[PDB]
Amino acid sequence: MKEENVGDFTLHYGVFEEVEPEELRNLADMLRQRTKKDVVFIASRKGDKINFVIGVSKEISDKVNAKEVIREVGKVLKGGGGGRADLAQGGGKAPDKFPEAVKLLKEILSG
Repeated sequence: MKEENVGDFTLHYGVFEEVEPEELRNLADMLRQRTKKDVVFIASRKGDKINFVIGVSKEISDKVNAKEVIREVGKVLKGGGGGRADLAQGGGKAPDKFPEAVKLLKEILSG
C-alpha cells in the first residue's frame, strides 16, 4: 500500500488479495493509530467481490467522517458500508473500481 498527503491529512491506501474482512478491519484500526491526521482506506479483493474499510485518527473524526465517506467510496465499488465516525466498513461487487474509489476519496479529502 501507498502513502500520500492530501490537504491536512496523510492518506494510506491499498488493495490486498484474499485478506479476511475482520483482519482488514484490524489492520486499518492499527494504521490510524499512527499519527493524529491519518486516513486509511484499504480493501481486500476476493475474486469478484471486494471488502473495504475506512479508518481515521480519532482526532480528525469530525473532519473526516468515516460514516459518510464509507458510503461514498462504497457507491463506486458497487457496495455499501456503515460504522462509526472513526472506523467504518463495507462490501461491494466491483473490485476493479478501487483506483476510481481512491481518486474520489482524495477529492473528498481535498474538498
